[PDB]
Amino acid sequence: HHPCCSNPCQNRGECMSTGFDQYKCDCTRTGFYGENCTTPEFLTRIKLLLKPTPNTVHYILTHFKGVWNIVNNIPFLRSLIMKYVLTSRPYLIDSPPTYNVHYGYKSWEAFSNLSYYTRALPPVADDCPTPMGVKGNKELPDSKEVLEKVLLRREFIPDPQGSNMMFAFFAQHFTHQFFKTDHKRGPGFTRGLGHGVDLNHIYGETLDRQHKLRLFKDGKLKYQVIGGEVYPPTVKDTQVEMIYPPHIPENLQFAVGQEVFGLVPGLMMYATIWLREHNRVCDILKQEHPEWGDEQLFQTSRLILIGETIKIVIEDYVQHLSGYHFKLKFDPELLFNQQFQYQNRIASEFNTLYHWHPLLPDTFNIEDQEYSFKQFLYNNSILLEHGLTQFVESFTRQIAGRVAGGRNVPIAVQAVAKASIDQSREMKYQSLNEYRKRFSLKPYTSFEELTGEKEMAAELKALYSDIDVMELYPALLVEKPRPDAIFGETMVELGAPFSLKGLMGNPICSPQYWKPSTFGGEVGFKIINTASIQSLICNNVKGCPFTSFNVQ
Amino acid sequence: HHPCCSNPCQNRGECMSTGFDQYKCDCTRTGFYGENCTTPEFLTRIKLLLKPTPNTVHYILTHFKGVWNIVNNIPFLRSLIMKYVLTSRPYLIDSPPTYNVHYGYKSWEAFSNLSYYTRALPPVADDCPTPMGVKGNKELPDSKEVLEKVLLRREFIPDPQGSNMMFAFFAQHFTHQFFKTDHKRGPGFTRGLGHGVDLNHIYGETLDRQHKLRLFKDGKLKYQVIGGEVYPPTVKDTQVEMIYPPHIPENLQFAVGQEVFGLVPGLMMYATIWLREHNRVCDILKQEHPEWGDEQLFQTSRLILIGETIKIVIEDYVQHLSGYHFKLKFDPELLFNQQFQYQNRIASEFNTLYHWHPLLPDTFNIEDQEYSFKQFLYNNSILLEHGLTQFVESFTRQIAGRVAGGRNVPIAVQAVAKASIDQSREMKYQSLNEYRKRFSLKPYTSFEELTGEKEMAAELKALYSDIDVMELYPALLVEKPRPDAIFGETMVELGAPFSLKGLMGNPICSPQYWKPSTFGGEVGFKIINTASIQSLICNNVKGCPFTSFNV
Ligand code: COH
Ligand code: COH
Ligand SMILES: *[C@@H]1O[C@H](CO)[C@@H](O[C@@H]2O[C@H](CO)[C@@H](O)[C@H](O)[C@H]2NC(C)=O)[C@H](O)[C@H]1NC(C)=O
Ligand SMILES: *[C@@H]1O[C@H](CO)[C@@H](O[C@@H]2O[C@H](CO)[C@@H](O)[C@H](O)[C@H]2NC(C)=O)[C@H](O)[C@H]1NC(C)=O
Ligand SMILES: Cc1ccc(-c2cc(C(F)(F)F)nn2-c2ccc(S(N)(=O)=O)cc2)cc1
Ligand SMILES: Cc1ccc(-c2cc(C(F)(F)F)nn2-c2ccc(S(N)(=O)=O)cc2)cc1
Ligand SMILES: CCCCCCCCO[C@@H]1O[C@H](CO)[C@@H](O)[C@H](O)[C@H]1O
Ligand SMILES: *[C@@H]1O[C@H](CO)[C@@H](O)[C@H](O)[C@H]1NC(C)=O
Ligand SMILES: *[C@@H]1O[C@H](CO)[C@@H](O)[C@H](O)[C@H]1NC(C)=O
Ligand SMILES: *[C@@H]1O[C@H](CO)[C@@H](O)[C@H](O)[C@H]1NC(C)=O
Ligand SMILES: *[C@@H]1O[C@H](CO)[C@@H](O)[C@H](O)[C@H]1NC(C)=O
Repeated sequence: HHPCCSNPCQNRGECMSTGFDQYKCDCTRTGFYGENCTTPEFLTRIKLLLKPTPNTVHYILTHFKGVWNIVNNIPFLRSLIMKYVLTSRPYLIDSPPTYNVHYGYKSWEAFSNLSYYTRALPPVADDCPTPMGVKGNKELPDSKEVLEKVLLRREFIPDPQGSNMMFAFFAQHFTHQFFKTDHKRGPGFTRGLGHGVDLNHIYGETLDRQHKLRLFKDGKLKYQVIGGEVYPPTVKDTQVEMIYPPHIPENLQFAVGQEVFGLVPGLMMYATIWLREHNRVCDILKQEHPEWGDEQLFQTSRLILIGETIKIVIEDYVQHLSGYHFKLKFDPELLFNQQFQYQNRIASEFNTLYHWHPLLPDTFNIEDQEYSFKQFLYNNSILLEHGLTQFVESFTRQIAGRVAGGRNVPIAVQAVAKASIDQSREMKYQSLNEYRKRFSLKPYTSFEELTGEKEMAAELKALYSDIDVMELYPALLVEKPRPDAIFGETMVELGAPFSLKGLMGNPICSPQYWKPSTFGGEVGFKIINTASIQSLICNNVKGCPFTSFNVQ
Repeated sequence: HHPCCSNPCQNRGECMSTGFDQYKCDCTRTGFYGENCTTPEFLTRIKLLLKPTPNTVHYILTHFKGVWNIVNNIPFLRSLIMKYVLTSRPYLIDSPPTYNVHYGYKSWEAFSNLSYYTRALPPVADDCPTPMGVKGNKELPDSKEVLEKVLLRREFIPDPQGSNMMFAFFAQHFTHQFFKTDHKRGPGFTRGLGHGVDLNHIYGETLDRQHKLRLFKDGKLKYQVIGGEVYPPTVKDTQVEMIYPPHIPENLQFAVGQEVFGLVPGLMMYATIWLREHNRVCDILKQEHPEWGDEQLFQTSRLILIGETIKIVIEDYVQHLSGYHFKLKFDPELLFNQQFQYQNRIASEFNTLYHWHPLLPDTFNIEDQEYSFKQFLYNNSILLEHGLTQFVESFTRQIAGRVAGGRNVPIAVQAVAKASIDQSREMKYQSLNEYRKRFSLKPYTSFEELTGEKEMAAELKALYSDIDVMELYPALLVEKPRPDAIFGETMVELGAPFSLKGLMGNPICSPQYWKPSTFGGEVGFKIINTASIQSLICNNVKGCPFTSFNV
């Protein structure tokens, strides 16, 4: 079989077959050498001893609040610290991208073809003896068995950081613009050829879909008015293909950028908020530029809302996740004197780790009601009956589930959580400890080190035998959470660079784009640099209800 | 009308309307400020003082040959100068790209839609009173008159640098992988969504076309053997769509990556050569990796040829073009410690300046024959009759025409030259002087300064009335050439950044790609780093004839 099946090359060294049963490791710019790239250079040997562990870094960022209070209020220091945050993890991500599900080696097909999700690690070769390479049994444990033993939820576990439903639905809405998996081809393929924050879930992936959603007046998007309230247009009026069960009323079949946003009222909530924000920005720009035509009012507004989305995600969404005392800042200027590629390619592993099913509650508490999944699905009437204001007020108060720690996936979505395990095996992912080493983390030496607990670790060991063949996705959900946090180490050290890559890698963050003229002048620019999840809701939802990503 | 038709903002400042009759300049990171971004800051005054003119920089690289011969033999020193060359033009090209033919302002459509050629300068607004903005008459002079008076060829004017027909066809074959105008949409649209050196003119633009060209054994491409010589396969054999006149027999319809390479035997030459080179690399890779399957042999071979092409283009093609005594070097490691975007977007203006019609001869001299244009087109039988070796031997000694200097466009392609002017106007190009200011050059004050003579300059002033409304393309052909050189100043200062970005911006030049393992080991890596126009011909053409881009 393939001589690289055992994954011998360490420290980002690249493995290559030299014969039928011999290999060679490419230690180019790894900082190491030797047959397996395990012998470090002198300078490398220094960089290792002086490198702080991720847990050491996390402690500092979550403690000494009196010190960060000083820093956060010194713009020079804040920008300086943030400059480090954004330049810290420096080569963890291949850009331009490399492998994908069909190529364990670099090729032009893998680079050019935008339909593929890219891969941080190459897949396991087909003719490898065991699923994870050479270690482990001839077969991985039954996925259902793994699901029910350590993943499925017994009793609802709240998020100790206090994440609410405003957060959970934002995460689903925001990420499903670049996590558009194309099941017609397979789990390794995507429909989001933009590979990042292009707001295609609001405007549409194709130009043909966009023009059906547009009004072609003042740059706005088509809309309807129900009970004096602005809601998205219908499938019938725009002739936009959406995903709805046949038994859904015509006027409740809303049409938006993403075909699947009719699935959940919480998504339609955000789909409605952003539609209003777009038309709001149109109004502001038309006031500033009465000379502009419809097309320019539209395009400029889209770039503005893109900036808003990136602004909010960093300084609200990621800030809440981090739990840091340090105030994250969105300022593209901090990369202009740095080496950074203004491009991005969505990793399949970035998709996989973002399956935060445990975030979901058992019921959805709106006003005085508590709907179940069977009731909540495709019930756009709920959104209408209650209104956006009561949606915001209710979802700001309702707590969300904990992602890590194990056993918190709702039974309602068991078929989805299991599908994540199966498709991870279809795309032939490498093991948990292989992705830890890939992102400069110490491999787990025991299942009890992974979960920090004896019970699930016992069950996991009986299922997998070896810790070195533990799978990625279930490990992320059963991993020992950081102190009073929502994630474990692996979720963060892998997730942080992937997230910040698609955010800062956007063209509007480039020097030639990051100008007032790009966004219609100082007015449009100001909309972005002052945007927040609070202001978003305050400007578009009636009554301006208080909101946040935390229940407090 | 649009408040920015007059092009008020200077020094890379961006113009924005703030009403029906007013505008506003964005002077961000220009080094200037004021209403029109024209008042220089202090550090700029320092840098504008120290800045040497391109005319004198070109002088240095073309003189003191004895000293360059020394520098060319000091690795550390060759390397360091080539690094400067790659970085001497830090912010000339927008990357990620900005405007196109439909968007004179930044937008997500202009950025994401890869069907567009990008634009170095935004188009003139639709409601502008004069074709160039506010200057000049209501209409530009008839393109036919501009064509006949100062563009068409009387006496054939040969290239002083000694460019041969190997050069002329290489330039045509090489650039037509990223110059594929989608004429079903317009001149501002491209069919090459790769926007760079992807060698799709060999392997095909889409995956389907590629699989119809591949043999699926040993990673090789389909081929036929005619008289012991290897040639591309037929359209019948591959079902690959090719552009041929109806009177071309089924056996002479060669199928290659590019759909239009069949029309010119000079292109079908390199198409055959590069197809041979591909299968040669597969042979080598197969005995380096007898364990490898077909798919990896192909994909790895495509990367090496991409590397070869960039290697050959820089150190042979661009080298001969420049005329510099300094020996250029293809070394991606020179950009690792520098701010560089490993991405590219083909500019429309890059396409326009590359319309080197004057490079063409009056006849195509092969062995004992002098073929006219009418005889040469679609005549792949010429290729079979003489052979590759006679083709290389003959095209090596046949000289090419001078691009700049005026009056050198062959009569046989006058319609094409007229189309370059018509379409530039169709795409609403800005004037010559605007594109000069865009590239840190000084605007021409008179037509005599532009041409360096009196006769043609008098002709153009009768046509255009103002030097500030002189079009970009016809100027490139009549511009005063550098001393015994093929190009004028504008052709160089525009084309040099565009060419260097398209080559180095290739993902294989990125640090994670520039590894021996990417190309199948040290053997395949050396194939890239030792590639040349002579080795390409020697390894693939029978007899290994001597060739270059000169003599
Ligand atoms: C990040 C938060 C999040 C939440 C709250 C959430 C909540 C819910 C939810 C609530 C009622 C339902 C019915 C589903 C059900 C699904 N989810 Co999510 N999912 C989430 C993250 C994801 C991600 C990431 C994907 C993969 C995107 C893709 O492939 O299209 C996904 C995909 C899916 C799919 C596509 C099938 C597949 O093979 O991927 C279904 C069905 N889902 N999920
Ligand atoms: C650089 C060398 C070169 C050579 C030797 C050459 C030789 C020849 C030749 C016979 C040998 C003929 C019949 C033509 C004729 C044409 N050329 Co050129 N061309 C050249 C440079 C170019 C370039 C560059 C383009 C742009 C291709 C595009 O935009 O699709 C081009 C485009 C064309 C087109 C497309 C239509 C148009 O541009 O309006 C035609 C027709 N032509 N050319
Ligand atoms: C890139 O832009 C072109 C031109 O704007 C788009 O082509 C148009 O597509 C619409 C339908 O989507 C047709 O009705 C038009 O006739 C097309 N115009 C031309 C000139 O062909 C193209 O779809 C865009 N590409 C993407 C990926 O959105
Ligand atoms: C990207 O890759 C996919 C899969 O490798 C290509 O889709 C295949 O296309 C061929 C011919 O076009 C079909 O015969 C296959 O059935 C397709 N496979 C799948 C899974 O869809 C796709 O064409 C590639 N993209 C581009 C632009 O070439
Ligand atoms: C999917 C994902 C994963 C991590 C991040 C991220 C990014 C950052 C920052 F600051 F670097 F931008 N922190 N940060 C983060 C840090 C700590 C936690 S915690 N308290 O659960 O362990 C959670 C998130 C974002 C998205
Ligand atoms: C279309 C085009 C234009 C310029 C170049 C180019 C690039 C370079 C280099 F080396 F800097 F990269 N020089 N160089 C160049 C420089 C001078 C001349 S010359 N003797 O006609 O005036 C000719 C070419 C290449 C292609
Ligand atoms: C909660 C709905 C799914 C339950 C499936 C149970 C499958 C066996 O799961 C068992 O459940 C017990 C209690 O949680 C644990 O003590 C055991 O460790 C575990 O193996
Ligand atoms: C390299 O790894 C292999 C495992 O495949 C091991 O047998 C060998 O001893 C290692 N060699 C070195 C020098 O570490
Ligand atoms: C939600 O759907 C259920 C049945 O599908 C229905 O009884 C209920 O009225 C709906 N919610 C609202 C607010 O109408
Ligand atoms: C700017 O240019 C305009 C012409 O477009 C001119 O009228 C104006 O006086 C200029 N202003 C300055 C400060 O140079
Ligand atoms: C070229 O074509 C002409 C007809 O257009 C034909 O007579 C001639 O034989 C061809 N050249 C060769 C070498 O066959």
